Amino acid sequence: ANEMTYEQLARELLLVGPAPTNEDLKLRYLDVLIDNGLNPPGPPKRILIVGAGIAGLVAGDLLTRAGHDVTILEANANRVGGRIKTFHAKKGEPSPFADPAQYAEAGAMRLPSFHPLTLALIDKLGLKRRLFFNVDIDPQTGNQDAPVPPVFYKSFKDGKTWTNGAPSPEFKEPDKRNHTWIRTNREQVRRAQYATDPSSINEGFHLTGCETRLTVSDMVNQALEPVRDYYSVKQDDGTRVNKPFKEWLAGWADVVRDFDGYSMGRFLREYAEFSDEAVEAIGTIENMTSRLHLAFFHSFLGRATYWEIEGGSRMLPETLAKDLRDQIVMGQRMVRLEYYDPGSLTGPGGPAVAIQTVPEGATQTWTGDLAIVTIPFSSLRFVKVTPPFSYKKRRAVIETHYDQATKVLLEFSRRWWEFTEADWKRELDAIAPGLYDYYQQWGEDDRPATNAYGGGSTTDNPNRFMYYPSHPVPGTQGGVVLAAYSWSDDAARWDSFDDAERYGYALENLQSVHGRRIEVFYTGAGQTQSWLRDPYACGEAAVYTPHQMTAFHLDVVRPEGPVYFAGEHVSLKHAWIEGAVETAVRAAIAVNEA
Amino acid sequence: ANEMTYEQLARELLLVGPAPTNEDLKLRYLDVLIDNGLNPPGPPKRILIVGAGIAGLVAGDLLTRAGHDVTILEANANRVGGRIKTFHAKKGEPSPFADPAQYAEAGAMRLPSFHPLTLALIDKLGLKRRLFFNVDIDPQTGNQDAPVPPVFYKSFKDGKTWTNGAPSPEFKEPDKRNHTWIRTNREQVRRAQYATDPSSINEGFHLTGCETRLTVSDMVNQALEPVRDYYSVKQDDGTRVNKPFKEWLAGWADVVRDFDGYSMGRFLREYAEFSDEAVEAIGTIENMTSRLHLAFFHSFLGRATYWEIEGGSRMLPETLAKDLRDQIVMGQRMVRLEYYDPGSLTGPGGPAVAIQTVPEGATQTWTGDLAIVTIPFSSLRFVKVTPPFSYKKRRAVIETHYDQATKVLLEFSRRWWEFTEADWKRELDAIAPGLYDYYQQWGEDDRPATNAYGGGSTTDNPNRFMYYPSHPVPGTQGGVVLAAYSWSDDAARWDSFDDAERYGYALENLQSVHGRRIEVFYTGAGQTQSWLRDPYACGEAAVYTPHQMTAFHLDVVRPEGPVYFAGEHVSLKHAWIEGAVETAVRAAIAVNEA
Amino acid sequence: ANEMTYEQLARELLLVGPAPTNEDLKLRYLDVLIDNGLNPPGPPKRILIVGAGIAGLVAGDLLTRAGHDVTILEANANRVGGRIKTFHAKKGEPSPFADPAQYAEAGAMRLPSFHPLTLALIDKLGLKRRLFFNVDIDPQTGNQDAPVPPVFYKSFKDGKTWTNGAPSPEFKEPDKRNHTWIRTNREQVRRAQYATDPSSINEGFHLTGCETRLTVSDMVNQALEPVRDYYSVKQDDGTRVNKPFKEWLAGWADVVRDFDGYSMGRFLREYAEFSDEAVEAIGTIENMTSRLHLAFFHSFLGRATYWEIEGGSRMLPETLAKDLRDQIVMGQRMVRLEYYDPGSLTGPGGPAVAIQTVPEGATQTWTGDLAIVTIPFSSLRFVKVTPPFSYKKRRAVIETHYDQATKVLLEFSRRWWEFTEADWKRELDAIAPGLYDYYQQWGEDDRPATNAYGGGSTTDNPNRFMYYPSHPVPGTQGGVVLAAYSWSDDAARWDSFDDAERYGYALENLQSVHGRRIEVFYTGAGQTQSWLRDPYACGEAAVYTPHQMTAFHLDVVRPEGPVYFAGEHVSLKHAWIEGAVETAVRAAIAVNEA
Ligand SMILES: Cc1cc2nc3c(=O)[nH]c(=O)nc-3n(C[C@H](O)[C@H](O)[C@H](O)COP(=O)(O)OP(=O)(O)OC[C@H]3O[C@@H](n4cnc5c(N)ncnc54)[C@H](O)[C@@H]3O)c2cc1C
Ligand SMILES: Cc1cc2nc3c(=O)[nH]c(=O)nc-3n(C[C@H](O)[C@H](O)[C@H](O)COP(=O)(O)OP(=O)(O)OC[C@H]3O[C@@H](n4cnc5c(N)ncnc54)[C@H](O)[C@@H]3O)c2cc1C
Ligand SMILES: Cc1cc2nc3c(=O)[nH]c(=O)nc-3n(C[C@H](O)[C@H](O)[C@H](O)COP(=O)(O)OP(=O)(O)OC[C@H]3O[C@@H](n4cnc5c(N)ncnc54)[C@H](O)[C@@H]3O)c2cc1C
Ligand SMILES: O=C(O)CCC(=O)C(=O)O
Ligand SMILES: O=C(O)CCC(=O)C(=O)O
Ligand SMILES: O=C(O)CCC(=O)C(=O)O
Ligand SMILES: [Zn+2]
Ligand SMILES: [Zn+2]
Ligand SMILES: [Zn+2]
Ligand SMILES: [Zn+2]
Ligand SMILES: [Zn+2]
Ligand SMILES: [Zn+2]
Repeated sequence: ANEMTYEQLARELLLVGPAPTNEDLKLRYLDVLIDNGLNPPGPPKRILIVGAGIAGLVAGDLLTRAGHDVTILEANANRVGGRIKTFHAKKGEPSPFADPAQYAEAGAMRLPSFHPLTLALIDKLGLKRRLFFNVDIDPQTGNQDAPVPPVFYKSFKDGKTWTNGAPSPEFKEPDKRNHTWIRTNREQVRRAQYATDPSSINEGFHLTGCETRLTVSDMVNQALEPVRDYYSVKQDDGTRVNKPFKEWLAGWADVVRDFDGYSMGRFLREYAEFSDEAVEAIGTIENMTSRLHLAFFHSFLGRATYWEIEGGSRMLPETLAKDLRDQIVMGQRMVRLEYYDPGSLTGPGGPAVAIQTVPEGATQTWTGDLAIVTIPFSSLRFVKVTPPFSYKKRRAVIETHYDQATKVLLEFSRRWWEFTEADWKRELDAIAPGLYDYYQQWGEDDRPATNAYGGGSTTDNPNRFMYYPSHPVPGTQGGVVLAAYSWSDDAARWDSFDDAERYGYALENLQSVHGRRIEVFYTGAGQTQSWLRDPYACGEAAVYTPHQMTAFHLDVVRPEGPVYFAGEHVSLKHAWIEGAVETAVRAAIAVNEA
Repeated sequence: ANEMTYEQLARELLLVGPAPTNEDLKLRYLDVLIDNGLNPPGPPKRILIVGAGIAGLVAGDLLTRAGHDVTILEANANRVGGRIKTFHAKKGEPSPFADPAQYAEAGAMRLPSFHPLTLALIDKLGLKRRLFFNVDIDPQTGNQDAPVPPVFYKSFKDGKTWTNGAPSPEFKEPDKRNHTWIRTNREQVRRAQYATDPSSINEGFHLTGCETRLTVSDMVNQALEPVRDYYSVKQDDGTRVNKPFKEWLAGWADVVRDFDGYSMGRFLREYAEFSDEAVEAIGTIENMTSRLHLAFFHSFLGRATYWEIEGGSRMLPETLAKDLRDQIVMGQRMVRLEYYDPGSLTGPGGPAVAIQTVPEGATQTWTGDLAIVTIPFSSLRFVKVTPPFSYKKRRAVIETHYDQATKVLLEFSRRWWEFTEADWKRELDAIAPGLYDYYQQWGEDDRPATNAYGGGSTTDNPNRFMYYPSHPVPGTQGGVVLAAYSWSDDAARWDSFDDAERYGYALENLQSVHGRRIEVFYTGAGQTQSWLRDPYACGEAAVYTPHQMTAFHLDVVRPEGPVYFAGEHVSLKHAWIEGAVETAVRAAIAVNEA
Repeated sequence: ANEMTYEQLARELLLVGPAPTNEDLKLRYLDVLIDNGLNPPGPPKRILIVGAGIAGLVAGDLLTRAGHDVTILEANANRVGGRIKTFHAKKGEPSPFADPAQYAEAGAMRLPSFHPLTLALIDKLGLKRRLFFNVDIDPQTGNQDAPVPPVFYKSFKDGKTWTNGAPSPEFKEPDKRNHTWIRTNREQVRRAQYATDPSSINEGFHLTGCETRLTVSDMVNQALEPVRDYYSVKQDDGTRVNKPFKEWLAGWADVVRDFDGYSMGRFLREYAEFSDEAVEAIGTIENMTSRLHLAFFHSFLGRATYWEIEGGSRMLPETLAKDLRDQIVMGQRMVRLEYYDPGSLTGPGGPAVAIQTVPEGATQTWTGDLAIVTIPFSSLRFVKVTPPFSYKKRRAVIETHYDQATKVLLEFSRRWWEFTEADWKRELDAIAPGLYDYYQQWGEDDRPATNAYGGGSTTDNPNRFMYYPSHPVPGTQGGVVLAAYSWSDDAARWDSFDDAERYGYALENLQSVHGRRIEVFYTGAGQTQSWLRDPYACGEAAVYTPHQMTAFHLDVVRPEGPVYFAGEHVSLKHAWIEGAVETAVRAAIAVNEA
């Protein structure tokens, strides 16, 4: 009965269908979203969708295009897209950065190539995608002028493959350079230096013995290898292939069983037997610190390739919205939801769903035959739901935590991160004679040139993670850095500062890593995003605690009479867009054939 | 080496001194704070204190009264006391509630009688204390007119006792009635009904088998009994006495060893082998839900007696502040801290400590010989500290989480919670003839009279916990309810609403439990406290995750050259005032005899 | 010595012969019963057979046809066939149901297609067989007009197969619909509804956690899968094939060893670790309740195909009896049995067997050379046996329990179970205008149309199991329902009621499931069978308790000097006819070649 549950969860995880068939639901979603859409088996239905983030838009588009009467209620008054949010200049208000060409991501910023549906959907919309440099690169290497590789998916069904165009064999990502920084414990090296000799940064973390000699990267990878062995095999090639479907699924089932009880921290301590100092170091270097006490699965799931969308992530939501001007109602917030499930405004023969919204944050009533709720559970918590959902669904709405996240963006007049030392001499002397020599004397609070292209630097200071844009905005001399990106307590302290203080601290921190002298190129333009203070999100992502997945995720996905659910949290890919998209499709399929 | 650490932690927990002596540090603190103060072994020193919450005030008072030159830097511009915060009318601004006599607690509200130092300190200041009714009472029982019992502490040193006055044998707390509500899963009973037959509320939680038959109270107690047996023994009397010092300390040491690896949730699931449904129920009814994933110790530690201070909790901080008008600098926020530890503004023979503050949130520099930092670690995180603290102290500042907490207070023109049904007829008909009959017809959204005195009601809805004042404010007809008190995700959603929406939702929720008809007595006055948005707190309390205590708490308490630390987080009584007070004294003792 | 016993028991279970050969005794029985009969190796013998149920008739026919002098003594005065009993109209007495064409089964009603010998024997007698709908079907699907599939058996001997005619490839059973009812805990759904969402009925059973999400069907199947794996393998096809003979037999041997110690209840609780609530639910839904405390094997053994015999089950016994008019003595009950086993009326050179009967329930003496006793052990218990049987045989007669079973049959003037709602309007308005509208208002004791064809409904009320006839009797408008079929305590209470009260309660119960309005079509004709009060049965079946099989079943089958044994109980297929038939043949083979 437990084994039965683990099997069911693994199917959820791996997108596998019921037993007499074992379908590749990745193929079904691709087909439907991309190739064919939906065909209604009978008359169009009235359908209501709450939330005009990516999940609500995707399902809205599919159900509209198949001929259904769709209404999309979005609490936000001026913005669709939810946790897809770009700071961009818009005609009629001042530009978010001094240079009005500049833009930057408030929310989602990178898309994995092991995430097909979202990449397929971007291509289908004829949006242009480029490589997101998660590690800093050599930009006089690779071939990015060649066409973007088509989406290429391989099924477990054997020989079944899905693509959306012809190969691009001459396309090639740039070499990773790893010239960016690790600054922990008042020590500082380049990622490449750490890789060749990790003791430098490890002694600062007070790792001793055989740990000192190992990178945090290798530690985490080795730790996970036995886990991986449950559903796959490292061949003599040194490569990894999934086992046969049965032993591959039972394996993932046995992963659920043996490891959902753990947090990442307890896994590293207890299973991989690492020192508290190693876990400390792993957390800081590998962005795990604040999620160590949360489910191992959250960290476990998520040289791979990442993608950004020319013009910012917003293009994906906004493009979809163009097809749905007629269906999208902005500035309406669901406060009540009533539905009729055989086994006041609803009933037999009357409408089966009734939603009531209020303006912004008047009292409209909306009715229909079926519903999709795509709003985060944080926000669902404060909606009055007339017949309660199932016990475990209600528990899921109560118990699912959302992590705080804040981003802090600083515009620079130049892309100082690229500069060689020589570049710094040129670029400072250009502002005033002697300015190089000045910053050279003055020095720092108790730095060599970064000379990096994309990627980011990692630190223990509150900024934590600093990302450089992967691609320059055509024709501009400057760029926007993600100066601070932090979670949990840090975020909350970032939030409670004044704009000036927050941008001051973010710059002091950037300066601690990069040099005082970066101050000269700051334009005084900064933007902040505080996902906790977002009324319609209250965080970045649904992050589960140990055993939560096991105890109620199968109830998260279930319909509730005529009410269906989609969104990032509905999937087992928490913190990603694919999950919201996979589940939008899934939802859309379901309400179509009801 | 592990056993050695567990022993040391248990001494920290139990306030036991080093081995060749094994002193009762509760006796030392009482003596010093209450009876004698401190005697400096040599010349007075310059001492700087950061934070004018309870810890900074207590140590400020002790060190000033012993003759030292103390300065207290408090970032807040108009308010001392920190997480001790009362909403009270103050001459010159409008009253926080329509009735200007009314007040209510934003922060700390109740003091345990198993917490001597703070109770002793309230008596020593000649502040008046009354019983805090954590469970609702029969108010025609007990004797509270008799003198307040003196603080009476018993040491483990054998026959050593501490009191601050003569006995009060005729003083007697009121009988617990338990007429207040449990409203979970759209079901509702009185605590007393649950106690006699818990199946009603338990089936709503889908507890089955032998759990259905048991109260959550009894489940938690039984669960903890074996743990308790490690350092104590349940005698045939049915009572519990601590074992002999050695087996009592080794026991607490073995508690640290065997259980710090757990969260409360994992303890209940894995150790006490409870169903996920029972843990669900336990969490909701026993206020554990949001802290299930945090350390078992946090929940484990904290028919016992509680105390409130006539005039509000603020009296304790504010009274202390009167003695320290000359030492307290308001509106100054530490941004930098520099110190000289043999083994710029500081050095040998120069001053040993230098702090720099900024106005509110100009750049003053403050120097001295020794320092106490009593600010929460959330706030310490963003202070520049010139020689870094020890590695594990820095890790503690980084890794110690603070929980979000929000309180929502609603003034009522009458104390409807007291009313019998008859009282409701009288009190509504008084507003307009027929008004009783009206609310009787109209009814509810799909309630009997509460008729309770003090205590609170517990629910699954976002309010979660609703507390009724224990004592009426003399001469007033109304009262302030704590309508909503919530943590984690709930708090963050509460926070992001508008005052009107927040007070609207809080009242709808109160009405779901108590009756629609309570609406009539609402005065439209409400106050909110959002401890996450407090720049100087960023939460209620330092709450540790599993193993954190084991890995770095011994480093939390250590001095850092001439820098000492006190405050709620410095102790192993997280979430209480005693801990901040015990550690203020401890700190004060230490800097005195340096 | 234990392993030796388990091996021997598995051979018994699987019909495998001794080691130097390992014959398929299914092939021997088919050959003998069906193709060839028996050839006596020497002169015909005098043979006496007790009991003219299926086992006594089968062996009587074989031994008569091979030329032996057979006498069959049947205690019953007017009826052969034993637990094969049909209520049918017979010229000269009133019809059992108002419509004299109607008939129904008192005893055995369905024959599995995994039971070859009995199906072969029905074909050989040129009796017509049709599908027994154990689950309700879609009757506008399948092909039953095609010839009945021939009996097709596959041996473990490899490539050895047995059939009794040419294939019928166009014959095809109807699709299962599952529109019949589950009514448990005052809740009611269609089997198909339970299958798609089992929580409805499961919450009524107070299953929680991961059980709530699973059907009782899937639970039982999964539970048994590891057991199955002992002697077979689930191939990647998702199908199941027996392992190689040696590992297949050792496997069944290891099944005997590891699981005969269990009851079904203790298996589900202890081995499959199910909640007492799940076992409750499993018992009620899957007809196991009253046999949970009996051997796991009983339940373990017994989408498969079932057969009924046109004209009722009686045809099989009665047809056989026609060939044996000369051998069958009716109305004689064995009271004494005397026999001469070298190592009064019997002795050396005298006759070797002597039986004494009494009329009905005069004192005839019957002699002969060999005997077969086919009477149930309940009845054998009260027979005086001159030289005692072996100790363990005597223990088997004492200790083998027979389960009480009662059937209650109610004739209806129409087959209301078939009806759509529309059909009900038509069929009630036909009795009197408004009658539909009447029952619609009046309603029920605190029901939708069944609209089902064959199968049955399952409930917790005393009826327990209600079966609808699979095929209409040609030319009739009505039908007989098996309204109540119950075991153990229920049966005994059914029994002690008056005909009118029993038929009243059975109808109230039917009405609780199906609708009050079914009352109109009741003809006031009902029949009861109480197998406990049957003097010649005293129950339905020999049902073993845990370990009984292990301790004495090898002694059950052994001859006792010239006395052989056959019948349902002699086999390891307790509760079936095949077992009585397999053992009749086995017996007949043995006495032939003595
Ligand atoms: C800082 C950050 C960075 C991220 N980076 C990445 C990344 O690099 N790669 C990646 O793959 N994913 C990333 N993600 C995750 C990704 O952005 C989300 O998982 C995804 O956008 C989920 O969309 P959704 O439709 O499920 O929900 P949302 O985007 O939350 O949409 C919900 C919508 O509901 C509306 N709404 C809420 N309540 C109501 C109400 N009561 N009535 C009406 N409307 C309401 C909201 O206004 C909103 O538009 C990131 C997320 C964050 C926060
Ligand atoms: C909602 C709530 C309810 C509670 N209820 C209870 C209860 O019922 N019983 C109980 O025993 N305990 C309770 N507590 C806990 C108790 O209130 C605290 O543990 C206690 O007040 C701790 O005081 P402290 O001196 O350690 O810190 P704080 O009270 O946090 O004082 C720190 C001070 O430092 C100042 N400061 C911060 N940063 C700077 C800076 N950079 N420069 C200068 N000054 C700075 C702040 O303004 C503040 O005045 C509760 C707490 C909360 C939040
Ligand atoms: C309610 C019910 C439903 C069943 N349904 C099915 C089914 O669907 N499918 C299936 O395969 N099996 C079914 N069975 C089982 C099947 O009916 C029996 O296992 C089978 O009929 C066994 O026959 P038998 O020859 O072993 O014994 P019996 O049928 O018991 O024959 C024994 C004979 O011995 C006679 N007798 C008894 N004592 C004496 C005496 N002292 N002297 C002389 N004669 C005596 C009796 O009168 C009787 O005729 C069912 C049984 C019952 C009770
Ligand atoms: O961009 C990042 O590094 C984090 C954003 C996120 O939530 C994710 O990548 O899954
Ligand atoms: O008043 C309460 O219930 C909670 C306040 C708190 O933090 C505590 O009691 O320790
Ligand atoms: O018909 C039934 O369901 C029960 C009869 C029986 O004893 C059997 O099927 O083995
Ligand atoms: Zn925009
Ligand atoms: Zn180019
Ligand atoms: Zn004040
Ligand atoms: Zn009085
Ligand atoms: Zn007959
Ligand atoms: Zn036909």
